[PDB]
Amino acid sequence: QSDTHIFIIMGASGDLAKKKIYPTIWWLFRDGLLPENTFIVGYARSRLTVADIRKQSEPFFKATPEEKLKLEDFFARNSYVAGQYDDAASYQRLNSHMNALHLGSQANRLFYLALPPTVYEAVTKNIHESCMSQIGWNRIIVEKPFGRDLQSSDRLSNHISSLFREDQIYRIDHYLGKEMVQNLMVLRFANRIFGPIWNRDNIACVILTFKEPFGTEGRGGYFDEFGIIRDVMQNHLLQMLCLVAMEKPASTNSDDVRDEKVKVLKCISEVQANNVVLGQYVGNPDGEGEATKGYLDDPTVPRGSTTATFAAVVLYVENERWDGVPFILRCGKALNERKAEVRLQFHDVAKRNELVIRVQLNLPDAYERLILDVFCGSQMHFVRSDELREAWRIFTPLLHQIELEKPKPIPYIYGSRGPTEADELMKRVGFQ
Amino acid sequence: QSDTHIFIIMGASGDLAKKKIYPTIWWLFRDGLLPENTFIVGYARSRLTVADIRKQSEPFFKATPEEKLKLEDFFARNSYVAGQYDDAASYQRLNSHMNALHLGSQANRLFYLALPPTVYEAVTKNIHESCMSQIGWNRIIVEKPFGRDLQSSDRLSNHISSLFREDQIYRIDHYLGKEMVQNLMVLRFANRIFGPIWNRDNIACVILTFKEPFGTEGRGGYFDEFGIIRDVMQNHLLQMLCLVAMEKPASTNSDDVRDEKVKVLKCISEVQANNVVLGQYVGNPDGEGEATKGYLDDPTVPRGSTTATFAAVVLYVENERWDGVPFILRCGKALNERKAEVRLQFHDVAKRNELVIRVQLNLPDAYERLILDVFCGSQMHFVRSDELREAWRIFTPLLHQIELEKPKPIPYIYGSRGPTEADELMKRVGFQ
Ligand SMILES: NC(=O)c1ccc[n+]([C@@H]2O[C@H](COP(=O)([O-])OP(=O)(O)OC[C@H]3O[C@@H](n4cnc5c(N)ncnc54)[C@H](OP(=O)(O)O)[C@@H]3O)[C@@H](O)[C@H]2O)c1
Ligand SMILES: NC(=O)c1ccc[n+]([C@@H]2O[C@H](COP(=O)([O-])OP(=O)(O)OC[C@H]3O[C@@H](n4cnc5c(N)ncnc54)[C@H](OP(=O)(O)O)[C@@H]3O)[C@@H](O)[C@H]2O)c1
Repeated sequence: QSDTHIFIIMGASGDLAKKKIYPTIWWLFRDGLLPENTFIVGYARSRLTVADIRKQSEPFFKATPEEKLKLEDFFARNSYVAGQYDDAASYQRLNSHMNALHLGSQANRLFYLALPPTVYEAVTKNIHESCMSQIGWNRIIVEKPFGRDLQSSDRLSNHISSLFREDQIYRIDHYLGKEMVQNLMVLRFANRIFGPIWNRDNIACVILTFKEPFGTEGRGGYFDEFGIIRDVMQNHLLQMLCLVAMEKPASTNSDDVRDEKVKVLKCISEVQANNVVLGQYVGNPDGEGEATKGYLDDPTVPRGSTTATFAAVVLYVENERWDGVPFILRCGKALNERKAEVRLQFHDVAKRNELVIRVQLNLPDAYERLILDVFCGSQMHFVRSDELREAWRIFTPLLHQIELEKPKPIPYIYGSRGPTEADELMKRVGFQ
Repeated sequence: QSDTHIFIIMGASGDLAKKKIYPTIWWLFRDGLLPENTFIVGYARSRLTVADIRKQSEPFFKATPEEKLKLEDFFARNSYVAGQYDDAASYQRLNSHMNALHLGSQANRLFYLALPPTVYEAVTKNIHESCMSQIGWNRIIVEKPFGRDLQSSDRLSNHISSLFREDQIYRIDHYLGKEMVQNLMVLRFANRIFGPIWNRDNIACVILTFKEPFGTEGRGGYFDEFGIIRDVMQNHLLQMLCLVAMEKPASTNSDDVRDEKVKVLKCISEVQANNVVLGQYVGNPDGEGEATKGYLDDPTVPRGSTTATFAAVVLYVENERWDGVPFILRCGKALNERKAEVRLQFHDVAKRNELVIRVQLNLPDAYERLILDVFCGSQMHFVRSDELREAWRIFTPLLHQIELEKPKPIPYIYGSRGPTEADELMKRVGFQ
């Protein structure tokens, strides 16, 4: 709405802030992609100075001796306010500090919640009553996990959206590769191109694959609280299912395409376990390196974890365009290849023919694109509240059943394609 | 029309007969793919016996000691009649010999003209008056070159079709790889699928590529009489252009799809040299093997040959479906890869996006499929007389101009992608 922007990093002392957030805003400022008049303000309980943040974060900056002038300018635009996350006086100090900056009373404010969502309820409250700009826009960036089921997500989201409009809520998701956004871009373009062809008349089966050849790598502890369905399927694979199956949007506005994605989701009924194959990866005896260790051989994984690191799930969009057309979401860690593709198999009328939309994967690198998008106000690659609600609805009964009965996942060897029962499922619903 | 078939190999003493024809009919008979009651009769001037043909041709049979019983049966069904190609008495001897075979008076007769087309006029005449079956069908297989320009091809074809109906004429073309027919099959299937999408509205440019990484390999002598346009472009690339651009056929009959191919061809006007880039390959100094030798370093190439071994040509289908959409035919010998693909570039509305139809290339192996097709009467992968006429019309003025002015082709290094002027042409008509 003007030229002056303030970038508040709530929880600036943390791991995401030090390893990713500060480096990428460095890279955007260095390449001249931030607005010219930008200030960066960190906020957390620990009593730090900008010197401390620089000391602990510049190792990740890829700072070269050529750049040490723009780097000094960048840190000149940096400040840090210490305070508690539910202390009114602390937010008063933060707000008045922002107001003291050059043109701060009327600058746009971008709050990025580098904080465990367990504190979100407090932060979003205090921001709402203490730190929002009266003239500039106010955009919050929330971070995963967007709850862990329909009920928890519903509670958190209903809280956040009772304080901010949907065009102020940016739910960012950026942990699956530097090309994460190009995926969705080319899928949208393919939907626009092949729209007339993507019917139940030509397509017999659609599959959506996310394979990674590496394991949890000494961090199975974190992953174990969530599982492969919450990690990849409920968020990303389901988004690209939407992009494939959606109708033509009314325009190219973010909210028209998001309307169409939500319409697609509202046609998918809840998945039962008979259409689900879960798997856990064991160590490769003959391989070397991390391939020798399995999932339970990760020290951070609790003994007896039935958490699935691989899942194959069958969903159905139930409308006139798609009916009985199976959408097979297959994903897993510690597999044979690093592939993220979408294959559509065609009704033979003559070996079955399929159209493959693959995203070659080894300027902005998806995360940088999302920050720039919140700066520009483009909400397209951010999940909407109703979209998120529908995703959780689709997957919550299954997740509850898994947590309740704890079915032992099928073992598969590190570097394999996964359980053969997943191939069994695909064949059972009709594939080849 | 019955169970008894006679396979007459006119010119059985030749190179195609010994190295390819006899081996593949061996392979079809061995795998039980020929009709149970089949006889093989060779015919040529040289006074041979079946023992001679076996001696000189079984090296190419891949004959294994397990198979030496079906092999003796196969050669038991073999006979050889010697005679002249314009001697009435010789064809009388051939015809009466066929009549003497078991059920020969009423067997289907399949004449395969393993002969330089310079004699075709005689052979097709005498067959027509001496050796056609009165009860069974009579199918002739003619061989390249189907003339060298519109006039010569027109003369030869008008002669052959004044003696045989079009459903008796099988113009076979089978020298570009064991997967030559799968190419056209998947292209037809793609036309059927993406029909509604393939418009001037979505497509900005279509390219059709035939690259080979090997040179002429000590046989530039033969190739030099024809050139890369007659060798690859006027026949194969143009056929697959037709398969891409055609309307939906009235049915799946061979003649309906061939009607649509001819309709496409009748919309392409003659190509002038300003849309043509010709190239000749020179030896790679730093490479090794045959890559050190160029085209003129082939001993069988006459000194000073301006024959092009690479060509990039732009054609336009002129109808409502395609208008100003450039079809770029690019092909050459001694290049960087062995690739045969069709790329369709799309109108961006956002780097340009293209749909790639590639044919993976390293049961029947295309040649075997064509022989089986003539046995079954499927004319689909054989060029029709009007289709051939249109191809020659499109390319004859350019070929005449090349033969008349002898433009020196652009040199390109063995293993290169070819002349940069071809990239210039593609860019000039709009590509990236
Ligand atoms: N794949 C994923 O889903 C994924 C990956 C990475 C990050 N994330 C999300 O990104 C966010 C960043 O977390 P992080 O891993 O970077 O670091 P973090 O250590 O979780 O949190 C950073 C800051 O949060 C404050 N904090 C942490 N736990 C707290 C608590 N129980 N009560 C109050 N304050 C607390 C501390 O600030 P002070 O002590 O200085 O006050 C700490 O420096 C989280 O929301 C996390 O879920 C998600
Ligand atoms: N890429 C291509 O375009 C390509 C590749 C291979 C073959 N072909 C075609 O396939 C056919 C087979 O030819 P080929 O290479 O296998 O062998 P060929 O040596 O050309 O001819 C085979 C037989 O033809 C007879 N013959 C040859 N020249 C003759 C002449 N001037 N007058 C009369 N009879 C003659 C001889 O029979 P006798 O002496 O025993 O009577 C000879 O054994 C030709 O039509 C050729 O164009 C095309």
